[PDB]
Amino acid sequence: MDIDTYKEFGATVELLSFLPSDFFPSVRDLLDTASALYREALESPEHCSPHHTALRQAILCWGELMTLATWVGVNLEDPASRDLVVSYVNTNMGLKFRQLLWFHISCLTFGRETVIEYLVSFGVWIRTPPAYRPPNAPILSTL
Amino acid sequence: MDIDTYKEFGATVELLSFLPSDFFPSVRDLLDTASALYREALESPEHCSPHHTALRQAILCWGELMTLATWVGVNLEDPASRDLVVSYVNTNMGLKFRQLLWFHISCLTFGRETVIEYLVSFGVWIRTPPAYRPPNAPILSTL
Amino acid sequence: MDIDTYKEFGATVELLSFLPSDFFPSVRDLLDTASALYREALESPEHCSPHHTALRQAILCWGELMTLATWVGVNLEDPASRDLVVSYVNTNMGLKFRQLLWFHISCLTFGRETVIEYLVSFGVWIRTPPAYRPPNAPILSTL
Amino acid sequence: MDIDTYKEFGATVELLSFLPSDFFPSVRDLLDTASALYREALESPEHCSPHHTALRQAILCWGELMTLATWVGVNLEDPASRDLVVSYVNTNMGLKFRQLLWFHISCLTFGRETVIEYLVSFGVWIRTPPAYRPPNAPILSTL
Ligand SMILES: COCCOCCOCCOc1ccc(C(C)(C)CC(C)(C)C)cc1
Ligand SMILES: COCCOCCOCCOc1ccc(C(C)(C)CC(C)(C)C)cc1
Ligand SMILES: COCCOCCOCCOc1ccc(C(C)(C)CC(C)(C)C)cc1
Ligand SMILES: COCCOCCOCCOc1ccc(C(C)(C)CC(C)(C)C)cc1
Repeated sequence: MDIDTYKEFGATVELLSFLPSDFFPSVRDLLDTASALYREALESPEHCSPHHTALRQAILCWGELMTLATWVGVNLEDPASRDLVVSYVNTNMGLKFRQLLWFHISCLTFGRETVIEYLVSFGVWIRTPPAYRPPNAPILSTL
Repeated sequence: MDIDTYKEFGATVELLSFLPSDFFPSVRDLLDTASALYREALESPEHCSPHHTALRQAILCWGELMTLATWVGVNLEDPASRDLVVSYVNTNMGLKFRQLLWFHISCLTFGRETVIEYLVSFGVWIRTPPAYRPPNAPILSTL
Repeated sequence: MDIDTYKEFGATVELLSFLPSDFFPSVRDLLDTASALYREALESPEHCSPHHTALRQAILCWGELMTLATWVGVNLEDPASRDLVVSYVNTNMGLKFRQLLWFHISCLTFGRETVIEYLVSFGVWIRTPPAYRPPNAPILSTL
Repeated sequence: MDIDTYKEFGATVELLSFLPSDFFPSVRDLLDTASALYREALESPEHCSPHHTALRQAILCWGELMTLATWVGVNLEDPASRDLVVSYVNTNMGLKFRQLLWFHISCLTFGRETVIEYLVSFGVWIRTPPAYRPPNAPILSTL
């Protein structure tokens, strides 16, 4: 159906395509962040925000993927295929999951405008080669 | 996070357990309906509704699962494990995907109130013993 | 019953496990700090603050646990069981005790707002990658 | 440090020594009384009273000591030392726990004035030799 996860929020896969893989914390770290910061709201019966909605749905998807991984580890006889499926799930799907968790948590924290400006500036920085860009990337922080 | 995907909309996993698993249409049929009725609103850059948001996220998760299934069919050589994984994905995960797609499409089309009343009425129907269970099961309609 | 030591102050065990366990100072350091800064108020006959009340109760519980440890050392003869009990007490009970002492001392000193924001920021920091977080760890300061 | 559990409220360990140790009910009975009368206030996120603030901490200390007792029963293999530890806990630390529970539940149910007057009157009654001691001891009541 050609749907973009972030077009509804004012971003675009081509905008977050620049952030590397080493930019996103682990899935456990991002889930702990989401819990400690917005658990009372995600477990709430209210439409608190589209970010909350999408974040709930993504957490449910990841839970079902973990269920799949456990089922595989328990029900597959071939260790090669089992490990291959589990590694695919974790690495590749969690890359997208981390991307989405980061986007939504960071937006809820800072602001849509702030996050999009950070994305533009980080793209400017990461497109520039090292010989002509500063060595320290831009930084989004509450400190 | 103990999150319920229907609590922000007014239902629960216990109110939708009134409906059996063989009740929900196919993922093919539900995606056909979703396209035909809300393609231009799901592809839109707007929080048209929390239902639209959740439905976008669910469709994206299902697309990622289909990608996983194709990747499995390609890479995994063990036919037993390949078929096991594909069948688990489809049957199990698509069961929940059908529940979610049904809930959101039906709500968008008819009303949260109508869908909850339909759930309680279908519970009445399916609990009624067959000797007094009418054959004309409840059904959602606009007419 | 289901009582949380912190939800009357505006925190949570989840929000204090958001920081590492190797972050919290030793029980002796925290007791020295408590003495130095608030001895006259903890020994005072006044509800100076809920923080003072909770800190009094915690210090008394830790004193009773140390009494238990000495009683074990002098009565129990099996060195295995003796050392095992003392180690359990110290490690496990002191983790919680020093989390609580840290929370309450730091609150009395800086502010509930400051301490909660510090928890959030330090967790996000220690979870963020180095190349994209500030390089210096956060720290509370009255200076 | 030298902290008194009761001078913050208007009593002392000496004013409570008028009551014998045989006087205090079981920890089970006092926790039942608490769960009956102030459960929804001890489980609340509010500084309802210093009495609640202290009773929460005491209940948590007791829970941790019960956890220690179970951990000992499991991880120890010298029943002599195991029983020594459990008995010491339940008797020695239980006496203080039930003193504190009595004091707080009473000052919450009746009041500081009533409880202190009761302590003084019971001291009179119990210092009075038996030959001149009425049987109608002072008994806290709202009737
Ligand atoms: C195997 O299923 C048994 C019945 O499960 C019903 C449980 O009720 C909650 C299910 O709700 C959902 C629906 C969809 C989903 C997501 C969005 C994760 C989609 C999926 C199943 C395609 C991964 C998660 C939970
Ligand atoms: C393999 O990594 C590629 C990097 O990402 C490229 C762009 O991907 C777009 C991200 O889109 C999605 C799609 C689905 C999801 C959900 C929420 C369904 C979660 C997932 C990945 C666990 C299935 C998240 C982001
Ligand atoms: C063995 O009993 C001797 C009687 O001693 C009573 C006077 O000592 C002070 C009592 O005050 C208390 C009350 C409670 C406590 C805490 C809160 C630490 C609870 C406990 C006893 C469960 C560890 C500590 C001291
Ligand atoms: C190994 O410990 C794990 C860390 O657990 C952190 C969460 O702890 C939940 C209980 O919290 C507390 C905190 C303090 C306390 C007091 C103050 C009573 C002191 C103690 C730990 C000496 C009993 C009791 C329970």
